[PDB]
Amino acid sequence: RSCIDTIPKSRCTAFQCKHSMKYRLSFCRKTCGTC
Ligand SMILES: [Li+]
Ligand SMILES: [Li+]
Ligand SMILES: [Li+]
Repeated sequence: RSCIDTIPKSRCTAFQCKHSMKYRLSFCRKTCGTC
């Protein structure tokens, strides 16, 4: 599986996924639902 978060997912906060492109696209692609 290629779809992963690159940081601990406890820090892949909904707060960040909603509005930070770096979270959506770099750090939290899985938890934010990009992949
Ligand atoms: Li936890
Ligand atoms: Li963070
Ligand atoms: Li924290």
